[PDB]
Amino acid sequence: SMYQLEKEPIVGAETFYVDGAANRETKLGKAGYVTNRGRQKVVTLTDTTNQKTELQAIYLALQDSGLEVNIVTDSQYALGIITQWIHNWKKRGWKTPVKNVDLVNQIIEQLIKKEKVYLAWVPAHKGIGGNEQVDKLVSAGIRKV
Ligand SMILES: CCOC(=O)c1ccc([N+](=O)[O-])s1
Ligand SMILES: [Mn+2]
Ligand SMILES: [Mn+2]
Ligand SMILES: [Zn+2]
Ligand SMILES: [Zn+2]
Repeated sequence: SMYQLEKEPIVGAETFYVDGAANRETKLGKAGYVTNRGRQKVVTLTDTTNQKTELQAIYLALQDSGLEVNIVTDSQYALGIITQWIHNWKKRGWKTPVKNVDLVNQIIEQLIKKEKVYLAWVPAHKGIGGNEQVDKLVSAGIRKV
């Protein structure tokens, strides 16, 4: 394709644990990351959805990272929509998604500027690790954990 994500993590590269949370009643949310080299960022968002905050967190990781990046998301949708866009691009019977088109397009913009990207899904879980840390940061004031 016009790109292909890595099949396994990029050894040596900084890892961004991304997450977003939104509250449906208010459309308020947060998106951000923590990294294994001690970086972290959280942004507040309005007029948003959980899916958009998860994509926004990936966007921030691509914006703030170097040429090779590992990204761990707990959003099956964010992973799928991005992967399908990559694999199905400038190809035959693919039709652009309806929702979140602008944001996914901006993510794709960032992605083609990278040299290597590993994007993996994990389920949300308990513990003290990376997904847990960023979840708590974006959930504060948005949802009870
Ligand atoms: C308040 C939301 O806290 C979160 O970060 C997430 C919860 C569940 C996710 N998942 O199942 O795609 S992310
Ligand atoms: Mn999440
Ligand atoms: Mn989470
Ligand atoms: Zn608003
Ligand atoms: Zn490189």
